[PDB]
Amino acid sequence: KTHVQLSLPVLQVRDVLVRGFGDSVEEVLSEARQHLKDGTCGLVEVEKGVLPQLEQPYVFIKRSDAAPHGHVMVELVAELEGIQYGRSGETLGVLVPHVGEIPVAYRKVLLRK
Repeated sequence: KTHVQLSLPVLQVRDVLVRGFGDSVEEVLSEARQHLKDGTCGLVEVEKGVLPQLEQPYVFIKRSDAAPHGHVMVELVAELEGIQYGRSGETLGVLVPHVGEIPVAYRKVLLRK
């Protein structure tokens, strides 16, 4: 399927133990996609002071369309030193590995895979 319904655990930035997916744009997009498939991916909502607490390259989920079954359609965009790889809509948040942190909420998304 080109899209997969996911419910992403929303983590507080200060709880996150593994603060990024790797060391290149291509690796972080790869790892993000693998963790999303494996149900081991969390979401941090981006506010003032969040991104400097996480590791670049960043992987964002961005709204790809204006929401089947409650699930917002999203796609992945990476960012490294202020350059983005991808073009999409509004940021829903930044993806990070999930290693058992307690979430504050869930974000229903339909991921273009």
